[PDB]
Amino acid sequence: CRLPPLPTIREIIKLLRLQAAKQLSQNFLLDLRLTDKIVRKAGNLTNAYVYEVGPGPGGITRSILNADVAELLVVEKDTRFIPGLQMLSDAAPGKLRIVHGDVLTFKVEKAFSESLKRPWEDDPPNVHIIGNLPFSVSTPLIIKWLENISCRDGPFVYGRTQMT
RNA sequence: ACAUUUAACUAAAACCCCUACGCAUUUAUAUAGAGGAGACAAGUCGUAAAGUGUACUGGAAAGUGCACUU
Ligand SMILES: [Mg+2]
Repeated sequence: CRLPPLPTIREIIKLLRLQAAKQLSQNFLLDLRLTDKIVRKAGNLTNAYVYEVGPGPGGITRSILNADVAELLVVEKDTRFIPGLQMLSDAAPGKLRIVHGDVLTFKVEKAFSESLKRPWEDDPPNVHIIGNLPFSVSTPLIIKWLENISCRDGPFVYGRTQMT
């Protein structure tokens, strides 16, 4: 797959219409080797439904796409990155579903098909979650998803979904 | 534990005890499994008020609390 080039920091600064490098208020992992490492540690994703959060520039997104994922659902809150994610989607037809929304409220139990929903006592249900979010958002999210596991609802309606 | 016999008109003969050491003790090797250090990985890799210590941290790219230094 011929994916478009990864944005540089100058291109990111222009994209946020910020015109400077000091007021980013955000840190980007623009090194594809570390993102490749992270996706490797996420497990074998060949033909796996991956729900990715906090894409931003899209290093994790490109790394996941390079793995033979079946469908990749992406949720982005900043609309300014949606153009880049859209070009990335055009590069990979039918393997990227972008959604503009907030991960603390987005409802994943309806995103993927119902044929995926495996029992709790069987193996994890081929659905993986990967995320590099702001640290101010990852802890409410993990608390919320722990509550979901305790209730066996939300992303864990499919079974014992693994998170990275 | 165990015990002085014969013999002695030259002088000699005889002698023979019974008790472990083991699921004890020392060190070493082999084996399941787990954990460390080394090579700043080399590129046909990518690019352009502050500080120190300590305590909590569940909206932690660091914050707040206390004490310090310039
Ligand atoms: Mg706090």
